[PDB]
Parts: sequence; structure tokens; C-alpha cells
Amino acid sequence: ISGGSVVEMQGDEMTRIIWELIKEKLIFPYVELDLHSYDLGIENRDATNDQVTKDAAEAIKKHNVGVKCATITPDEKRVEEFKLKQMWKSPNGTIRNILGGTVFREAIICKNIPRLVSGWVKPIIIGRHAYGDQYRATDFVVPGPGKVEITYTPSDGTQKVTYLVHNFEEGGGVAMGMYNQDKSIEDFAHSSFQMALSKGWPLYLSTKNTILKKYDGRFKDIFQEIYDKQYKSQFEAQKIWYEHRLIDDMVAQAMKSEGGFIWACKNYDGDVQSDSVAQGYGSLGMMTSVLVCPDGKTVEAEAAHGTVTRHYRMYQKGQETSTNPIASIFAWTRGLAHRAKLDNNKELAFFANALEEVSIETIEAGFMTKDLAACIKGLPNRSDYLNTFEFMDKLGENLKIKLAQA
Amino acid sequence: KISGGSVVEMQGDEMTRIIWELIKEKLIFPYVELDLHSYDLGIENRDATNDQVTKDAAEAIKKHNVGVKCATITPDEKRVEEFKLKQMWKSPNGTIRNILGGTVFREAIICKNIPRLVSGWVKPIIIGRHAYGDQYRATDFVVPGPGKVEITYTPSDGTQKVTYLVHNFEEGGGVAMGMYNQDKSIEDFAHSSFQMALSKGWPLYLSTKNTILKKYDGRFKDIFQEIYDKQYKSQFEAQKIWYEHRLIDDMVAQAMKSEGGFIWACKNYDGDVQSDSVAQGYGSLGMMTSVLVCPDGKTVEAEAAHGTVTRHYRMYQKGQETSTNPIASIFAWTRGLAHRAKLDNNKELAFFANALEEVSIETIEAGFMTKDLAACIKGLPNVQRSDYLNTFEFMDKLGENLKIKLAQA
Ligand SMILES: [Mg+2]
Ligand SMILES: [Mg+2]
Repeated sequence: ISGGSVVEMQGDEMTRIIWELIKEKLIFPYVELDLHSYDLGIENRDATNDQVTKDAAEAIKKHNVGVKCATITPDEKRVEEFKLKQMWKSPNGTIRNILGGTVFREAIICKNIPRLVSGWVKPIIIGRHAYGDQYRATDFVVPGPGKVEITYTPSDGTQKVTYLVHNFEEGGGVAMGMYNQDKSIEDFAHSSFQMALSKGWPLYLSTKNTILKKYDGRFKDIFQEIYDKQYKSQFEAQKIWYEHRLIDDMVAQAMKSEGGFIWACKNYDGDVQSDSVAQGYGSLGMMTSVLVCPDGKTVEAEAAHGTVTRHYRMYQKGQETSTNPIASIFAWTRGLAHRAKLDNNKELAFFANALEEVSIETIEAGFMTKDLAACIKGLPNRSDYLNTFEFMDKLGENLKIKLAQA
Repeated sequence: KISGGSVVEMQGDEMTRIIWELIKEKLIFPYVELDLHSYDLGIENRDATNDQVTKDAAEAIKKHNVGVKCATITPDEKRVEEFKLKQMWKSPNGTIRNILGGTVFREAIICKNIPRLVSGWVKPIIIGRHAYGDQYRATDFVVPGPGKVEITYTPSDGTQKVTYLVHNFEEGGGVAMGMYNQDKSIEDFAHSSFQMALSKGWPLYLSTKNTILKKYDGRFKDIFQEIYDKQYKSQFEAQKIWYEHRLIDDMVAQAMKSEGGFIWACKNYDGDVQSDSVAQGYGSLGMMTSVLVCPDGKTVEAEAAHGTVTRHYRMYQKGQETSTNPIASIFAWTRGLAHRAKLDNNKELAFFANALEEVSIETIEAGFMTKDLAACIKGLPNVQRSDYLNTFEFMDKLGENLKIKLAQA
């Protein structure tokens, strides 16, 4: 299959290893691609002073489809490990801040994988605003007594306003400024309403506008305006609704619901609650994560659950590993699925969906990695699972079998 | 009657205000005479006093050491129109908490017969919510158009002014905000967290996002680790427990799959969010205690961790039957009275407070409960009217069982 142009972002440690096997055994044997590869490995980002992160983001803007491997965001320990020049910032934040949009996250559900939350019989889709707030903030330590202020200087000559954040009288502490943008919020709202109409489900927006009356009130107002002016009639035609809820009420409503709704989250809440939801369905790694940009055509699919450092340690030590590749697989299929839509590549669309089916049916047939065997029988309880290479070998077979019968 | 002593009462709003009176009339006043210092924190009285009554109540809590608070309305624009308010008043919980300081400890109220929504939580989860700063003392504003937003720090000793660019709005407007926290408050927060873990014999976890907020959240992580290494590590090892810092998103996942049995120190915002998640995970927002424990070790503010339950209130004012779980509000009283008794060595009052808590749990375990807990047993689509009691019917049964239990003692 002539898949077309796709931007690839290589990753780190075990996810890097799986990334290549995904390419060699599941994608390349059936799809020919005009790949634009950017190596976002921790060592290459350091070598390029993180410019490669900036380059890849622009390439996605240029070619409209990116697929990203899990990467390391370095901490103190990692700076020493790789002797890094700086503690480089999260490349996910960099890419999202450049492209903007909404990261849609949803569990990857298998019949035989137990949930931790009893009632979630329908999926929950979180729309995480991908821009601003804590992820582009300016925080600093306050070393001692002093005055912390935040000021806004209008460009049209209107008066500068100054607000007291806090007067530190006896000691120091911490302070920080953050922001968000009307246009970004408007895109976030449009993406949320359109996702609800596509799935035929109600939409909920969570904020804390009772406490952040101006900051979070802006989110509430923009959503309600766009709803009243542009979507209410469409929602009523489909027998769905939109509601704003305070964040603490919303997570409780989600916990007790049956699923089957779209959940628009501010950036920070989307990060936190998407991991809570993913784990609630059975496994934190069984999740899709696709950034949908405002233009409606540009997309970045990713594996969101970081690397598997302990698996990498054994892999290079020669010890057998059993690492779950599903999320990395679904970053590809979701990217290829979008590639097909942009190009009307019906052949690629079938392949993308076929591979997702093969992954689910393979696991639902009892062939799975150690991660899922523990979910079923509990970690304390080799014959129950397949090692990394053995599992991917099986997916290759069922994919070739499934594709042949066509 | 039992001589209860001095207690600061804060009256509330909507459904919790209605329940608040039933608790006093049916469960407290018939058995306890109190020197109550009542402050009406109803939205309309706060507006009339320009929110001064909220500040007065906070200082009264400092004076009498025991406060019990009904849920209140924090108004937004819609609430200003509803009540024709002078201003969009700030959360009185934030005002009280910022004045007194300390840690809000929240935990589910567990009944044998109530199924959970989270499978593994066989041990309790206790959240220690930092009660000071962050979003609850922030300075936010709308950015009407293009312009430059900066945040600056001016030392009081005349040293260099430090200026940071927050963002330059080039096309259109948006929102901006400043936030802060204080070393001493974090230090108190850490001490209260380590001491709670040692008291319960459980490990402690602190959740932050220091990978993104390297300075802001890193300060929390560093202060906790310093105080731990210098003052608590040895005690933790003696009891076979531990302390570790975790990323917030990692932590909520860890908690979801855990079996419980740990202390969870949360920044102010995270404590609010996750306390509702945890309470619902164990079964119901109404089955949770919430007590602000101040640094002095003597002052206390007991509350119900949930809101004023507006949606239930709308039906009540329509004259319709409602079924709102009052246990959390009841336990705000018992927890406050229990602390009042401890400070006063009031063995009779201490017995009463504990007796009512036992009656609350025993009544539910005997099959008498509100609709929320009935749904926990039989999926909400399957609940029938015969499976639960309305709010007043439930309180009547607690009154009867309380009368019985107190007689037999
Ligand atoms: Mg995350
Ligand atoms: Mg709350």
C-alpha cells in the first residue's frame, strides 16, 4: 500500500525497541511510506539542543500526520545518566504548544481485561486542551521577603494594570504565572462539540470557575457562547446535551457513570484524569492519545505512557522481557487512519482498522504480554503470557491471515 | 442534657442548610445543650455584611478552637444574578482556611454492606489536603486584547528587581493569573502529613508535577524530603512504612489500582479534586469526613467535604421528595463535638459523639439508607422506591436508633 507522507518521531529505551519491531513486522511489510523521520531520542535531543523537537513539530504542520514514540522528559537523575547539557523541557509540551489543539484520549478495551471501576461499560473520551496553563507557565522560587506582582500592559495604549500576587513579609516561598488564549480555547470548544456530535454522546466541561472566577470563567463562557450560537440545535437533533460542571463534582460523576460521554478537560486536568481513567478501565498503557489540531487535518498520534526503563535494563542485560506494544501500535494505526482520510486511501484505511482488530482479537484470544496476564491473574500468579518477540510474532501472523482473507 | 460547651457554628446554603437544621433538631439538641456561637454564612447574609461575617467566624474559631461548618455557595456570575449580589464573593471556605491554615484531612466513611466502585480499596485512603495558597489565593484576570503580561519579584531589602515574561498576546486576548505559596505553610503541611502517616501506621505519598513546574512544585518536594530525612525517616522505618514523592498523574493511577491503606498529601487543588474522586470511589460523596486540622494542634474546623447539593435543593423547593445523604454533615458535628469533648475532658460528650457515629453506620448496615447508598447496592437503573428512605425518613430512623442506644448506656 502506498501510504503517503508521514512524520515519525523516534523515542527512548524499550519503546524505541518496540517502535522498530512495529515498523519491521507490522507496517513496512504492507505499506510503503514517504517517511520524514526525526530522532527524538534523549541523546539526540541533547546533541541538537532540543532543536530536533522543534523541527519535528514543524514537519507535522507541513505534512499533517505525525506518529510519536514515547520519550524521556529528563529529571535530575537523567541529567547525570546521559551527562546532559540541560534538563530539557518535555518534548510533548513543546510539540503541543507549537501545533495546539486537543489531545483526545480513550481506553483500548479488550473483553477479557478486568476493569477497576465497575460501571464503565461504555468508553469515556477525554478532550485535553493541549495548550497553555501549567505547561507554558513561568514559575520561580521566592528567596525571601518581597513583593510579587503580575502586570498587563495593553498594546493599544490603554493603562497598564498591576495586581498584587502576594507580599512576602516573613520568609520566602514560590510564585508562578500562567496564561491561555481565547482563540486556543475557542478551538478547544469547537473540537469538543464536534467530537460529541461525531460519537453521538453528551459533552461535559470541567473547570473550577467558582475559585478562578476570571481564568476558568473564560473557559465556561466561551464554551457556552459557542454552544448557544452554533451547536445547540445540532445537539438537540441528536438527543444529546452539554453541561458545565465543577471539576471535583465532575470526577465523581465520571467515577459513578456508565461511560459514554465526551469530557473536555483543561490541560492539567486532562493529563491527571486521563491516567486515572486509563487505569480505571484495567491498564494504564491501553490508551490512545491523538492531538487533533484546529485546521481539522493536522494530527499527532503518540504513545503516552512513557518508557519501560526496567524492561530496557533487562533487554540490554540479555534477560527476557514482555513489554506491551499496543499503545505504540495504535499510535501508528491512528496516524495511518488519518493519513487515509486526508488522501481517500481506502486501502490504507482498511489496513489501519484491520491492525487494530488484530491487536484486540489476539489479546482477546488469550495471547498477551505479561502486563495483561497480571491484570487477569495478578502479578504474584511464563506459560500464561508471551515474551516481547513472541507476542509481536503472533500479531504478525494474525494480521497476515486477516489481510489475506480479503 | 449533656453540657456540650462552646462551639462555633456556621450556617450554610440550599440543601445542606435544610439538613443542618434537621440534624440540630433531631440528633443534637434533644441530647446536648451547647454554648453555640452561630454565624450565618448563608449567601444572603454574607452579601448583607459584605462578607465580614465570614471573617468574624474564622476569628471565632481561633477563639473557641472548635468550628462546625455547613456547606456554602461560592458565587459565580450566575449566582450574582440569582441572588442579586453586590459582588461575586470569594469562597468562604478559602477565606477560613487561609486565615487558620493547616491541613484538611478527608476519608471515606465505610459500611460493610456498601459496594465500592473501585475494586481493590480494602484499606482506607486518607487525603491530607494543603489548606493554603495556590488557586485558592490566586490573582486571575481576563486579558481583553493584545499586550504584555509580566510577573515581577521585588525584594524588600532593595536588591535587584526580577522580571519574568509570562506571555505577549499578539492577536486577541485571553486570561492570565498569578499564584504563590509560602515556605512555612508547606513546612506545616509536611509535618502534619508525616505525623498522620505515623499515627495510622501507613506509608505516605506526596503528589506534585515537578517535572513541569520545576521550581513551584520542586519546592514542595524538597521541603518534604528535608523534613523527612532530618526528623521522620527513622520513625517511619521503626513502623515499617515509607515516604515517596510521585507525579500526580502517576499517583492517581497508582491509587486507582492500589488496595488503599496510605496517606496521600495533596496540594490544595489536587486535594479538592481527588477527595471527590476517592469519596465516590468508596461509594458516595456523602460518606466522607473532612476536618481542617490547624498547626496549633488544638484548633479544628469540621465540615462535609461535599457542596450544598444544589440539584437536590431545586427539587426540595419544588415541594418534591428528596433523598440526600446527611451522614457527612452529621459527622461534621460528631467530629467537632468529639474534639470539643477532648479539649474539655467531657467524657459524656465524647461518648455521645462516638455513639452517634456508630448509630449512623449501624443504621445503614441494617438496611436503612438513602438513595445514593441504595444505588451502590443495586445499580441506579434498578433502584426502587422501596429500597431507600427519603432524607427526613432516614433522619427519623437515626433519631430512633440514637434514642435506643443512649438509653441502653
Ligand atoms: Mg499523563
Ligand atoms: Mg469540593
